[PDB]
Amino acid sequence: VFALGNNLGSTDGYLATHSQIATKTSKPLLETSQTVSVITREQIDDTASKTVQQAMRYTPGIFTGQVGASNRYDYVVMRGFADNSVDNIYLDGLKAMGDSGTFSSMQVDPYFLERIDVLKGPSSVLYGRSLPGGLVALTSKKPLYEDYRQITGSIGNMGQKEMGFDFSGPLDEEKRIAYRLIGLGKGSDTQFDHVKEERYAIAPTLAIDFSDDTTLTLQGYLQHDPNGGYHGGVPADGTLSHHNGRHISREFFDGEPSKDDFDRTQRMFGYQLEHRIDDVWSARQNFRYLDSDVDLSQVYAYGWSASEPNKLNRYFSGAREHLQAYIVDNMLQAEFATGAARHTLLTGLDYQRRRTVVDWRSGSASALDAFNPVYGDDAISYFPDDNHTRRLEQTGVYLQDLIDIDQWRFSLGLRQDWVSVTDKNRSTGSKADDDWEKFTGRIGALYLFDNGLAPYVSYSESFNPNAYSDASGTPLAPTEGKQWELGLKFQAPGSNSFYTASLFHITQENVASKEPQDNFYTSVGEVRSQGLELEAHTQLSDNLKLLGSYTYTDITYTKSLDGNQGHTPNQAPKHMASLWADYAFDAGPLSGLSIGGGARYVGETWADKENTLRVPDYTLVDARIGYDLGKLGLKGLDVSLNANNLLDKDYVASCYSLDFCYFGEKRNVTATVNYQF
Ligand SMILES: CCCCCCCCOCCOCCOCCOCCO
Ligand SMILES: CCCCCCCCO[C@@H]1O[C@H](CO)[C@@H](O)[C@H](O)[C@H]1O
Ligand SMILES: CCCCCCCCO[C@@H]1O[C@H](CO)[C@@H](O)[C@H](O)[C@H]1O
Ligand SMILES: [N+]
Ligand SMILES: [N+]
Ligand code: NA
Repeated sequence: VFALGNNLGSTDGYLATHSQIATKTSKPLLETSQTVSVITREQIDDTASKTVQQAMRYTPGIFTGQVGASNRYDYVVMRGFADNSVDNIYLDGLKAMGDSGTFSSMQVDPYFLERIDVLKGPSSVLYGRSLPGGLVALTSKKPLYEDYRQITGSIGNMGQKEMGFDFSGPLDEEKRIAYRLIGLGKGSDTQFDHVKEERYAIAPTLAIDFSDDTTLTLQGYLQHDPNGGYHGGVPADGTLSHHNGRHISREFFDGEPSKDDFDRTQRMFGYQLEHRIDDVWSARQNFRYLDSDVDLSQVYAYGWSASEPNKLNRYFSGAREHLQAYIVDNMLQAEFATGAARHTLLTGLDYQRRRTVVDWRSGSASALDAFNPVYGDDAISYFPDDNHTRRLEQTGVYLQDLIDIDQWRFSLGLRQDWVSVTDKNRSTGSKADDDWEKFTGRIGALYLFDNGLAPYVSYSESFNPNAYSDASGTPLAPTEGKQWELGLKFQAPGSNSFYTASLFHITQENVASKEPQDNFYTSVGEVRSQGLELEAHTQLSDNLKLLGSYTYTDITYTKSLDGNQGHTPNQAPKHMASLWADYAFDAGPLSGLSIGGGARYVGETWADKENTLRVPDYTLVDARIGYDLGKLGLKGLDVSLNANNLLDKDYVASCYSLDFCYFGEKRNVTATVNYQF
């Protein structure tokens, strides 16, 4: 049992029944007055999703192409909110604790995950600092109480290789103590020349039941990325149009080898303490400590040469970053009735503390020819170094009541945050400080008809520290999100099908804004995003599965001083849609055989804020083939073949600006062997 901080429920194929992402306590999706999606392990495997970001490509209201084919960082753009998207990720109920002002953003490998939950819209009432589009919660694999061993091996195009193991089971005869150990070695060249991706990782977990009332789970996670793939972009000039010839830049071009490093080491440890005091009272403590090192050397293009026509100007970023982060969450929950109302009453206290020590380097590099490049001119003319020590502290006190009365399901939430942010410039000695407090609230109401139909309304709020400063150096007031949401959910009792529609209106306040010829940013900007998301999980035939999604997003700068008032942010398609299907045969000569595939539509988008050039829309096809060799007398050994972007479309996924456009991933072919015993 133990609802507190756990999803529970069941999962079948691609469909989960319950989640805790919106409640911090197990609640059926059908009875939750928020838009929640769950991506199961199976879905992650079936679509051959290599990253958390790619796992999200069949979920509505999420755009997955912020830096195109890059896999260095997880960019999950929700309801159109691309800024600070890298900070959307929670792991096991706790913020990842990276610093989106630095290069020190963490990445969790999907191999270690049981599920991915997605919460749309402002959600600070239970989490604190966060973005107005929503948040993502990763649930790691946990120790199983029966023996489970799996070895996995994979090989594909682009020099893709991966090997992993996954071992779990009990350690005593009474099954009160259990362990899990997951390992991973993997690598890939990219579609990009002179680029490499490489990762090694291990995660030990240990669960100990003390009594019927207490479980303690201890977790470690150690990950080393000696190479971080590609994190570059090139001008719209030679990608969305020709440049100086029919010359268009290849989907394979680079910056400078011999000065191309990205080394990221992540060391996490934590525990989850679950104690039931009563059938009424339960308590939980989630704790995670993170220590990471990032080392970066990157020469990159910035515009065309004014001198040499088919050459790009290049610049250099270098970084040595050490991040230390503590997060704890303390929860107390009472479940009780007051006459005809059932209350699930949660009070909590959470604490985040982060310290980032950064040494930044910058300079100018040699110009490079975009078509037919000559490498080896790696001399840099360095600019003044920039060294900082960044600190962030957040203390939150929150209270929630989930009230069930008759068919009504109500949600009431209140939270108070104290945030302290420091920036010491170690090059100049100057120190910026800022302390403030924010209240946030949420009210939700849902009606559960006994046919499985649930309409609902929700009001929700968020805040996030402002990335920009008055430029007098103090940070600006934190941004604020406010959402009204109307939704409809449907599950047919008994059916493994689930349908939802979500209508949303989000306002983001205090966004930084300035006149183009102004020095000082000011916090008077405003962004509004409204739209509709439709999502369907359909089961038929006992062996045909289906996923469908449609998204409409109207996001606008409703208030700006920069001359882009009324405009639509770049990287925000008005329309997206997807569909996936998987057919298995369980009887006949084709037994143990699986076939699946799907398609993904991303509407046209703006290349630039100033809305002067469009990035073409695109439709991509994914396919898979699998076979359980168990049917041939090889028990627990099965084989998969995957292909994403099957038609191998060469396209620009998105652009950060007219100077930085990103190529989508080329065809990815993958073949995997899994062995249980
Ligand atoms: C009933 C009061 C509160 C509940 C509000 C939820 C209503 C959500 O509306 C969904 C209506 O859209 C259904 C679309 O079905 C066909 C697809 O067409 C959509 C293309 O624009
Ligand atoms: C679907 C119902 C929409 C109601 C129309 C909005 C009326 C004013 O909206 C108000 O906004 C305030 C701050 O954003 C909140 O504190 C209030 O709860 C809300 O009533
Ligand atoms: C998507 C269905 C919900 C209807 C949206 C209600 C209208 C927007 O909501 C209201 O808008 C006002 C002006 O933007 C704000 O001042 C209020 O805080 C906000 O509650
Ligand atoms: N930076
Ligand atoms: N620069
Ligand atoms: Na756009």
